[PDB]
Amino acid sequence: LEQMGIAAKQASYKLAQLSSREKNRVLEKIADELEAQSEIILNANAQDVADARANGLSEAMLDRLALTPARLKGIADDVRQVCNLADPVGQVIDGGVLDSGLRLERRRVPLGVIGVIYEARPNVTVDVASLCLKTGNAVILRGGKETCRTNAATVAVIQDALKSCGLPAGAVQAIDNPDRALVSEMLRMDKYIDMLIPRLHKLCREQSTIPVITGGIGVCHIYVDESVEIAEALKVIVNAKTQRPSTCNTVETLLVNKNIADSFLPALSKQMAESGVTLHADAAALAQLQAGPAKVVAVKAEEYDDEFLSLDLNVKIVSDLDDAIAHIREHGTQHSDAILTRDMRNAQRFVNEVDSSAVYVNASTRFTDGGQFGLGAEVAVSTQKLHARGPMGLEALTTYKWIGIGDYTIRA
Amino acid sequence: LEQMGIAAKQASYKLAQLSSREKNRVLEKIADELEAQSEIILNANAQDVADARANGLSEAMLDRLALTPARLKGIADDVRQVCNLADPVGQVIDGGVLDSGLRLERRRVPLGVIGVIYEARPNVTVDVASLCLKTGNAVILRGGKETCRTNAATVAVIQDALKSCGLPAGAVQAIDNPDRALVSEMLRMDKYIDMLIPRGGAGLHKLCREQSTIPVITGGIGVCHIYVDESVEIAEALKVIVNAKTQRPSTCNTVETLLVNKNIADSFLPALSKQMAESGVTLHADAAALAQLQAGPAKVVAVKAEEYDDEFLSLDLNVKIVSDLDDAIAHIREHGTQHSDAILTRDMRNAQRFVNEVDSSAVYVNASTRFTDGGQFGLGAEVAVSTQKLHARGPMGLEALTTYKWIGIGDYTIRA
Ligand SMILES: NC(=O)c1ccc[n+]([C@@H]2O[C@H](COP(=O)([O-])OP(=O)(O)OC[C@H]3O[C@@H](n4cnc5c(N)ncnc54)[C@H](OP(=O)(O)O)[C@@H]3O)[C@@H](O)[C@H]2O)c1
Repeated sequence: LEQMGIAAKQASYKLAQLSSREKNRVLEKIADELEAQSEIILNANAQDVADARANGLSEAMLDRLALTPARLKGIADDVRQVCNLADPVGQVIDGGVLDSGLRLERRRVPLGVIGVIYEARPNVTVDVASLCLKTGNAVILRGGKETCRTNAATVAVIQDALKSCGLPAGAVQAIDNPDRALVSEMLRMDKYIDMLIPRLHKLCREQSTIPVITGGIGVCHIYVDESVEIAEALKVIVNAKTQRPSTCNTVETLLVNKNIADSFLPALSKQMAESGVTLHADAAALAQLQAGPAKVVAVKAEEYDDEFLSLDLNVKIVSDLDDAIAHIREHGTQHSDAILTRDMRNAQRFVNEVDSSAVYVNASTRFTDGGQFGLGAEVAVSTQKLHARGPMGLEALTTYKWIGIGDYTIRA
Repeated sequence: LEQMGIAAKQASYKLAQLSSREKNRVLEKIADELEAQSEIILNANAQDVADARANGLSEAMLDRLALTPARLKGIADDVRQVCNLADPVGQVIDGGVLDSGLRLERRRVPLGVIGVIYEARPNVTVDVASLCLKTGNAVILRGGKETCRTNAATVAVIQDALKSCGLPAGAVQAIDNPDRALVSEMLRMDKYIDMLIPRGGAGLHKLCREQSTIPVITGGIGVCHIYVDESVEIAEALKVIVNAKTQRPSTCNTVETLLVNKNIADSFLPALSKQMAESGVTLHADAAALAQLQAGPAKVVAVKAEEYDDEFLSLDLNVKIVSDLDDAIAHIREHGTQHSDAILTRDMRNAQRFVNEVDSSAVYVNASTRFTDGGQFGLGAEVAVSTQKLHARGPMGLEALTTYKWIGIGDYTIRA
């Protein structure tokens, strides 16, 4: 795989000097060619879907790994959308004249070669390819074993487009082979790859030597204060849970203040049965919600630290804001945390004392997305504290360097 | 070390919840105490320098270890200047209003617990402690073998100041034992320290990166190349080179390879040989420049292959003749450590191309490579020079020790 890495390095060197207009024309060209050769992609997708169905995968997984012609049309659409974004490469961050007559400035530059790992997601292939092409970063894709044929066809089409536009063919590469030893090798190219996006986390945590920007699992907690409007809080909770539960930013643990719980829990159950989410409630929550129409069961200790990714929820009663903060600190994964309240001091304390990647006040937790934050598109959501945090846009894939201009200046 | 880490975390929470006035008070008291207790620090440093010289320490190494009253006043002034800096905690990076009506913004926050493993140097401890206190982080320091008594005195003074100010005693901690097993255990303890800063040579960096479970901002070694173009002033280039090399050769931002164009090599090489002979710099010249530098007064010797990829840390320089700007760029890319690179030229196009095509942490045009320092770059003080690409790069100031957090405010806003 050394040859592939050296090809990616050369491609990054060539791409770092490109112009914004050339990148936009390239993006439009690849979108056009993807639209043109839709039938070839669809045939491979149908074959892969038939193979997966023969393997016994569920209907939901089969739909997820499938691709309709409408889906590829949408892929062309968001590629064209990223074509219209603002290029952050070369932009000046800050600068000034020093005391010794030296003019300093900081300039944004491409991060180099980016290796991303995913599984059973066909659209993310084209999405990450376009996003790295816009920034001028050579990308190495880890296509899933399930959809190897579709990913191979897509990367072949993109490479054909790049050759048509004259760009080096090594800008975008993919490893179709599903061998785990190759995965370890990719996890152990420090000198070549400069940054890794794992979209599984434990494996790279143990083995990786390249700096890793993790995505991580997300258990988002919502705290309900004693003074709040019942109907609006219920609507916010329903939007946070009912709409697309499979997303990693959905709420999982709901914290209800002790004082308001007596009134909140009955209406919560009344709306909850209509929404139809199972309530893994605590002991006191069980006692209060037993009369409720919504189905409710006891909660186990390990359920608080794991995301259901389904129509399930956890109900816990806390004494006050300090108890909720302690619980969030102990069990939270630092992904998203929101508070519904009508007190200014409580909101200020919650904002100051919580160290999540995104804190909301009287808002849903479903806004932790690249599109909602106005970043155009995102590659992943980072829960670490280094480099980018939260949704990662274009500027998250660029580093900076210092440039100093003088006239034979010497330090004194 | 588990109790050390838990104390660090407990102190870090309160430090992140503190205000700017208290941190400024702590820093001012630290500076005043350091000025008051100069005699003990000076005596300890003198004893340590004498002991190290008794073990045949290098002159540059001794100079790095040596601390004068002027240097103590300088570190006190640096502490005060850091105290005068604006607090980067709570500052807003950007914000706006979304379509859905969600007022969004980004705010700076402390990183948490910071571990640092530095070389044998007395001032780096004070600067690291001051920066971590100003930023609201808790710091665990592991010093070198030589700086034992000076580091003990400095950490005692800092802890006394923290106790006097009423801040939690776990904010700043240091490990006295020079055993490397403790270093390995610090490396393996992840859930407690949030970021590790190693300062040293290749061996330490390799050791941590082999057994690291924490994010690491490598200090890295410095091989700084200076490229001389065809059209350039000989005297000014010689002065810049002399300033880059002669002044403090023990640093990590000192030029180690001199790239000379063929066209200018006819005239630049002789005069250079005269200049370095004044400074006693030994010239490790390539085969092409060996004939030209043979008649020069300065001592000249052939250069081995591995010399291009290692730091001399002495009064030595590598002289190589390159064909053009592209050859120099290729050589810098192949053998450079991405620390600092400078070009001396009188052509605009060459300077622009060199700035564009060189992906180093610092690029200079008609300037020395000795400017790659936290103080010179306008920052109050530096914790380390980062040669990596993730998070901070180049000198690391106050903003390099902070992360950010998104905050959104709305009136029960719902995503559609
Ligand atoms: N990048 C920067 O910002 C920066 C700044 C200053 C200096 N430097 C670099 O500093 C280097 C010279 O430093 P130095 O003279 O102190 O020598 P060094 O060998 O680079 O120092 C290594 C440091 O780590 C410790 N160490 C060494 N081997 C270790 C091991 N196997 N496991 C754990 N710890 C280990 C050393 O103390 P023990 O030997 O007692 O373990 C010392 O504190 C230069 O190459 C220069 O580039 C870089």
